[PDB]
Amino acid sequence: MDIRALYDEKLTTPEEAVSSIASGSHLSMGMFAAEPPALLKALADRATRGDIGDLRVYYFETAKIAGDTILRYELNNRIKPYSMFVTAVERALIRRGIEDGGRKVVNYVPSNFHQAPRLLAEEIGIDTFMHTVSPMDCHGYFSLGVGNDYSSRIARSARRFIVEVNRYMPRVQGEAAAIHISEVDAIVENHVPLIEMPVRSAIPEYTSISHIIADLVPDGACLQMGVGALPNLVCGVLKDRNDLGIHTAVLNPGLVDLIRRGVVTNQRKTLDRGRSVFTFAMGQQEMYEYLNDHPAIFSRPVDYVNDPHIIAQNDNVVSINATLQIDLTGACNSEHMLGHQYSASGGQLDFVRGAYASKGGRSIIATPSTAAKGTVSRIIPRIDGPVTTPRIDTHYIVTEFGAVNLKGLSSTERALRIIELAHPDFRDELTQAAKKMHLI
Repeated sequence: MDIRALYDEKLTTPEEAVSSIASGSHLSMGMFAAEPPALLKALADRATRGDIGDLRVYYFETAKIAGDTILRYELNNRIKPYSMFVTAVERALIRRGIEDGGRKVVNYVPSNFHQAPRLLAEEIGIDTFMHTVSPMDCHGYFSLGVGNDYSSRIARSARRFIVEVNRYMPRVQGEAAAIHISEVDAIVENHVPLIEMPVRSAIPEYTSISHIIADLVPDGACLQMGVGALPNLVCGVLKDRNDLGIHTAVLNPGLVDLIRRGVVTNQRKTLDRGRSVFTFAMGQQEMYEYLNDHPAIFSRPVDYVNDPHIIAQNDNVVSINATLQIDLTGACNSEHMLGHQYSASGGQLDFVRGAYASKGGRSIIATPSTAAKGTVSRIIPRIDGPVTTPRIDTHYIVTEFGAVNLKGLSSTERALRIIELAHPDFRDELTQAAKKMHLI
């Protein structure tokens, strides 16, 4: 209740804030832009000085912030990445480890993103949680801002919660998004712009793909857009729609643009009517600023947002996810690393399932048909190893050559229709392959 007093008792330096974290304990942090740079630098420094060891860090959605501090290769003997999702940061670490005498340096923790809250709080257990927050308001509350995800839960279930106040972090309304100072163990202040997702140049194939996808988006569709450039870039084509809704895991600039234009009203949703629901946000500064105190944008935790049963309660859900490869059985693969699968923990399958279960819903998985200047086919005979989207779950697939609904189709019907979405240069090859596999 004496908010000023509490703030001044809890306010400290980043070095002091991280100084009592035990060795051999479990730490977690916010996703992406919520990773707190001052705390993480101080924690890394602690490891550099030899003053902490066996620290397991459990996390999703890596940013350069962690990549350049606690996840630096030279510290991996002291701060151990227990990555629950593998990004370019971890790929670089993994590759460097193999080159360095066949060393394992990333400890992948297989999981479902939608189960991350209970997994982190219960099976794993988190001793310290750290997250960037918006400044304290006059009622004593901080906001998790661009985060909700697992963070709203672990901020409370962790034995210690340390915040990094940043005036660049928007004050976001949402379920369990606000945290009272009495629930915070320590505070540091570090006012710096949030890290930005790099803006990506649109490749030509996205034009056709965006137009095919647009025609599959019905009146009053309830949108989810997966991570990546393509789902972001498809929003531009929806500029002339009306009464769309949002219920998405990641909130991106494309979706916020539709909000700003008044295309998104959320008035046809069954749940959260009148507000755009998301579980974490990635974008650029103008998007981040726009979230501040927005009364029609409402974050919710991932065990709600990515629950296929919840997703399905809204009619006409459209889920738009990107993938890297599609094989002739209709299985899809979003994982960059060869002969490994770390991207099934990303939550896209929750929306593949939820969108199909939605009345009038559609799940779309889209990719350009080729890579490497047309020399490599993204439509392939057979994904090598575990897939991201099982062939039994795939609904629509899209390339720049059109769309196919796979549900109910035989192996033969799938193979023949999928081949016609491949680039012309590969169709004969794929057809021969289908026969060898005895799909046709």
